[PDB]
Amino acid sequence: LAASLACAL
Repeated sequence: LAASLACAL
C-alpha cells in the first residue's frame, strides 16, 4: 500500500 501511494504520485 505505501509504495502504491508513492508510485501514483
